[PDB]
Amino acid sequence: FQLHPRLQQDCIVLGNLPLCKVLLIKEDIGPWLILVPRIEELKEIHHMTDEQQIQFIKESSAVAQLLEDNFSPDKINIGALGNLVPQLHIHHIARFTTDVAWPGPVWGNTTGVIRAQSSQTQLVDLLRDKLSNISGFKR
Amino acid sequence: AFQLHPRLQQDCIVLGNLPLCKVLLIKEDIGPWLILVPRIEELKEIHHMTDEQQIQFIKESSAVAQLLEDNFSPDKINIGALGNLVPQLHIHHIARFTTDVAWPGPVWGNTTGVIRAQSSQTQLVDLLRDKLSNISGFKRLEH
Ligand code: NA
Ligand code: NA
Ligand code: NA
Ligand code: NA
Ligand code: NA
Ligand code: NA
Ligand code: NA
Ligand code: NA
Ligand code: NA
Ligand code: NA
Ligand code: NA
Ligand code: NA
Ligand code: NA
Ligand code: NA
Ligand code: NA
Ligand code: NA
Ligand code: NA
Ligand code: NA
Ligand code: NA
Repeated sequence: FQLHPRLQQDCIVLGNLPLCKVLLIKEDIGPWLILVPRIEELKEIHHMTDEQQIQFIKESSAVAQLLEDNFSPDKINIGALGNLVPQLHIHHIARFTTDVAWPGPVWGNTTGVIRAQSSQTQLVDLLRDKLSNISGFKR
Repeated sequence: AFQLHPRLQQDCIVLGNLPLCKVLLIKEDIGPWLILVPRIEELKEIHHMTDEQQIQFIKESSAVAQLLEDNFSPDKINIGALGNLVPQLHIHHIARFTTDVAWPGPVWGNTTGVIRAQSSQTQLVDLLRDKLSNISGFKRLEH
């Protein structure tokens, strides 16, 4: 397995859960996290075996609860699109009635602004700490 | 107990019930765009369901996604649980094509709003109910 170049360029790799690599989108919105099952040439969720899907949803829900516990979002959005980047990746985004894309989807509706260095470092450290409380996480 | 949210009822045609999720067809002329709605109250997010319910959900989601792949051969399938305006947990399953009006961006908020042709709607609904019936536990609803 190898993380797709586009996901690597757009994110900070927070660490690895048993199945999915966990990424943080660098854009100043969210937090916007992405789970990437470490399985080669994967296009659709249903292409994973039923058992891989089970581990995926467990990790997905653990990360979603993490977003709920730390950022008290008005709503959480989860999505698997992959129209351009072929490598299966699932977005997990904290949404607010005040964000630039509300109430529509974040995809294709952001300002493109990047999170400040000090802010990025602080968020990454907190996220890694909270992810470490999830079984199997490795930074 | 559980009751389909009025907005989803208005925007869709109920195809039937899988053991956990009600299966709906968005009336808009794009997709096919289906929506799965776990028939359990108090749900706004997937992680709100119990572990057992989540497992049943992902199995139903994949069975429906496989149905979309096998019957419409889309260029890509998109799945999403958004619900910024409709609190009731519902998961979008959409067949995407390089030629659809929203490609390569998301469908949400990027359609023309036009509803599928009447004759086309009846044909698609009937086809979907028949194909969904091949999935374990699916019970068609024609009301
Ligand atoms: Na946000
Ligand atoms: Na982010
Ligand atoms: Na498993
Ligand atoms: Na989840
Ligand atoms: Na995706
Ligand atoms: Na993807
Ligand atoms: Na993947
Ligand atoms: Na979104
Ligand atoms: Na489409
Ligand atoms: Na549709
Ligand atoms: Na969730
Ligand atoms: Na699926
Ligand atoms: Na939704
Ligand atoms: Na929605
Ligand atoms: Na929802
Ligand atoms: Na629901
Ligand atoms: Na094309
Ligand atoms: Na979409
Ligand atoms: Na349209």
